[PDB]
Order: sequence, then structure tokens, then C-alpha cells
Amino acid sequence: NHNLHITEKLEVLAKAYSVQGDKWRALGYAKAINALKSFHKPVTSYQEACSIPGIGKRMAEKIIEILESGHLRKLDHISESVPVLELFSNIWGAGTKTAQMWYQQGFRSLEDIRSQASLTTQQAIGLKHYSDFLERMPREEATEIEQTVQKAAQAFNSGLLCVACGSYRRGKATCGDVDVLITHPDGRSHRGIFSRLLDSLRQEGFLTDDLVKGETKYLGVCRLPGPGRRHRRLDIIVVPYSEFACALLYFTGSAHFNRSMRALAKTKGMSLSEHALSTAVPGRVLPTPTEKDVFRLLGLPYREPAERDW
DNA sequence: CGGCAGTACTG
DNA sequence: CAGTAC
DNA sequence: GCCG
Ligand SMILES: Cc1cn([C@H]2C[C@H](O)[C@@H](CO[P@](=O)(S)OP(=O)(O)OP(=O)(O)O)O2)c(=O)[nH]c1=O
Ligand SMILES: [Ca+2]
Ligand code: NA
Ligand code: NA
Ligand code: NA
Ligand code: NA
Repeated sequence: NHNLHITEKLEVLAKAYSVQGDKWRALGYAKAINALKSFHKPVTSYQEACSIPGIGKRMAEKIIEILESGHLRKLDHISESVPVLELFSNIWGAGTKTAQMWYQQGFRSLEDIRSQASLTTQQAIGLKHYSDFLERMPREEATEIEQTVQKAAQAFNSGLLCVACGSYRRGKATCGDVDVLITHPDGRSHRGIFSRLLDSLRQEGFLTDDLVKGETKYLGVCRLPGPGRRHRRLDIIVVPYSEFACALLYFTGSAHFNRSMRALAKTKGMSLSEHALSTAVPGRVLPTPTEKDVFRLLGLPYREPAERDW
């Protein structure tokens, strides 16, 4: 990154807007920050800055102040509430609206939340695992988690295909959680297995809490056995084989990559989801046996998971 | 002016 | 539905 | 915040 003296300052503002709920301003910042991380050389001129896609007049003005000053004065006026709002919205299940409500009510610390806040079921689990869910795991541990789910699944039907997606599939050295996608080439067998699979993983002691238990996706909490283990976030999604390529694409990410591909698809009168690539308007589902087919139908060259890490 | 990705789950 | 998350 |  040629422009860390720039982006480090901008990321503080981005986070400030985000926790205060200014979704769209925060997005603009997020995009400019990556555009800046993706230019070869340091930004030298105002007109050099507008050259970058994602950098406008307002942003170029802030980059020049940073270069002539070494600082951005707006950082001096960030509200004192922001660190507390960040603390509260790092509870899984609490977002900006909950954080702002807790702040207005006078809460300032997780001890205040523990002792006086009304928590949803999900938020109580998030709070109990507050530190652990802020930590990333080595990818070797993600491998053990994927294999634990696969062994439990293949025990009930050896035809089940199980693939760890997210940052793991993109090749990262560390993973924030584990994303396991399950299907079956028979197009039928994947149906109704959650109650068995989760009971099996729960009967083990591996699954420690449930956050979301839907018909197709499970989000929860697991811990491998033995000493020195932390609780880890685990997501499991079960899909029909017809949807495997689009589900793999979605679940492998990155999030910014997905948003970018979906935006492109819409410019072309199409629509892309974890279920299907369609024509827009309903529309027609297009046949996508492989991830490569999704890229081809969008007129783009295939990208391996490692180069989707946007 | 107004979209900024599309969908699933909770209560 | 609004809120939250992947 | 940016951009069509
Ligand atoms: C947040 C988010 C995600 N997704 C997709 C792409 C992510 O890849 C995948 C898994 O979601 P995650 O576990 S949160 O993310 P990753 O594994 O990439 O990275 P880490 O966990 O190591 O932090 O769902 C998305 O379409 N829209 C989103 O808004
Ligand atoms: Ca993940
Ligand atoms: Na520009
Ligand atoms: Na949160
Ligand atoms: Na009080
Ligand atoms: Na996940």
C-alpha cells in the first residue's frame, strides 16, 4: 500500500460514520480506501487523486490536507460516543440502532450492558463470546472445523459434498469464522438433514450455541475439543446441486467482490444471487454448472478464489 | 436526483 | 415490518 | 462519501 499515511486516517472516519449509522457515506469511504490501496504509487496531486475511480473532489481535498499537513482535522471532531458505539456494535447481534439506543440510555461499558441492558438471545451469546468473536483463527484450525462438519455429514450420507468457503477458500492465513457449504450431486439427498446433522454435532459437544437456525442456513458457535481452544463462529449452508456454483461463488466472497459482481450483472439486465444467475426485469435462470460459467455469462474472465479478496 | 447487492432470519 | 447479518 |  503506497498510501498508508492516507488510508490509516480515512479508515478512522469510515468507522466513525459506520457505527453512527451513516451507511452510504461509510461505503464511499470504504471504496476510496481500497482504490487508494490499489494505486501503485503514493498520491501526489489533487488531480492525481481524482484520477482514481472512487475518489472525488471531497476525498481529494482530504488527501491534499493529509499531504500538506500530515493530518486530517476532521479527525479532531469525531464524537466522543464513537468508541462506545464501536464497543457495543462489536456484540454479535447488535448493530448501529441497538448501539445508539444503549448509548442514549446511558450505557457506556460492557459491564453496563451485562448488568442493565435488555439483550436478545443472539446478543447474549455475542456478549458471552465477545473477545473470541473478535479474534481470527489460523487456517489450520478452520481445516479441523471443516473436517469435523464433513465427517458428521458424510456419516449420514457419504454422497454429501462439503466445502469450506469464505476467507478459507480464498487462501487467507487466518479466518474470522468458518463457512461450510453442503450439497449432494443426487439433487435430492440434501433435503431435511439439518435436524440430524446439527443434533450429531451438538451430541458431540462441538456445537455450543445457535444464533440462526433456518431451513437452509445455520449460524452458530463451535469449539474443538482439548485445551487451548477458543469458541469459533461457524456457518453451515445446505443447497441443491442446481445452485452449487452460485452458492460457492457467494459464500467464497469476498463481500466486496460479490457486491461488485452483482452490480455488474444488474447493468447487463441480469441478477446474481446465491441461488442463480438470472435475466432481470420474473426473469430466466441461466444454467451455471460451474463458477467459470457465471464469469463467462457476465463476459468476464474467470478468477480463482485467491483473486477475489477485495 | 438518487442508487450504492441480494437474500435469510428474528421477533 | 426494522434490524441484523452473511 | 462517489458516480451515472
Ligand atoms: C459479510 C458478507 C458476506 N457475504 C458473503 C461473502 C463472504 O466471503 C461470505 C462469508 O461471510 P464471512 O464469514 S462474514 O466472510 P469471510 O470468510 O470472507 O471473511 P472472514 O469470516 O474471515 O472475516 O458471505 C456477502 O455476500 N455479503 C456480506 O455482506
Ligand atoms: Ca468467514
Ligand atoms: Na475519480
Ligand atoms: Na454487531
Ligand atoms: Na443505571
Ligand atoms: Na461466516
